[PDB]
Amino acid sequence: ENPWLWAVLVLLLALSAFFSASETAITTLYPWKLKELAESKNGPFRLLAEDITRFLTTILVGNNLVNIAATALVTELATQAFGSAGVGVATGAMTFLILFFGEITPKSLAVHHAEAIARLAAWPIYGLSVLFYPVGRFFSLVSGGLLRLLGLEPRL
Amino acid sequence: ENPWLWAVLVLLLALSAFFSASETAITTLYPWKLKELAESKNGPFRLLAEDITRFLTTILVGNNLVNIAATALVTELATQAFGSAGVGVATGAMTFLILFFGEITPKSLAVHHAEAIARLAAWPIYGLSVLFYPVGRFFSLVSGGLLRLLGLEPRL
Ligand SMILES: [Mg+2]
Ligand SMILES: [Mg+2]
Ligand SMILES: [Zn+2]
Ligand SMILES: [Zn+2]
Repeated sequence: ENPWLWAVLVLLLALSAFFSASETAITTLYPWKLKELAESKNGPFRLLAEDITRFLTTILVGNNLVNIAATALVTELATQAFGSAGVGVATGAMTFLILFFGEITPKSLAVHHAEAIARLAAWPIYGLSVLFYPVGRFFSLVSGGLLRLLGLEPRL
Repeated sequence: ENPWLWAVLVLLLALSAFFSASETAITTLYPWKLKELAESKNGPFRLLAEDITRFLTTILVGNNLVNIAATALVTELATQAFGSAGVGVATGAMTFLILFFGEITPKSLAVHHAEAIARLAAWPIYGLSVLFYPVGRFFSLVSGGLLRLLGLEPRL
């Protein structure tokens, strides 16, 4: 159990909180108060209002990525220490940690500070969007492709 | 690599889809069309409309649980086969699988079939709620407790 590897794990759960908090802060501000902060400057709120799907998508991708990442880390420690019971341990320990620290706490926190979080997250997320939004947008276009071939969605 | 252990993994990703689909189908129906299906009978729609937080909470808990669970499984195979590179492999492989099969496909699917999914999921989720909703509701009350002690939320 190296020291960095706990720090990495904490960085990751922080990132999950960052993503779940920013998701909440963006959507509670949307649309009216987002538009109102957008016509005033400056300046992240204009970027959030104008392309909001770009933002929520990156988040979905960034939130699952670091959630899965962090779980996969912890499982490697759980299984190196405890064998096949580590899967049990890690599922429990992580289900607690993503829920409480990467979801329920940040989301709770965001509704009380939507403007400051949104302002602080929009550029970092906009950066991670250079790569994540095409990935997410690709996934979805194939997803809905796969669906319509399968007749589970109106033909086109 | 046992055969059951792939089946378990698939069951889990199905469950994640079940949860992300039901989450979408419930909230796109809410509130007006949910109320309209609720005053007509019978009968899950009445249960969904009346205590909706009970439902979305179980889902949040059930979706993270099986997401983390399935990732922790796959990591154990990734690391038994590939050593410390398995964490890399599993994060990649799973981030693809939860996103595409446990999220982007089901959510896409649900908006086109909200009434049938909602009707079919409300009792199963209501069952899983006997246990998950107190857990989630506990998490949150401590969460907001922890927040107010820390002065990040209006005192009380
Ligand atoms: Mg999160
Ligand atoms: Mg899911
Ligand atoms: Zn104005
Ligand atoms: Zn009516």
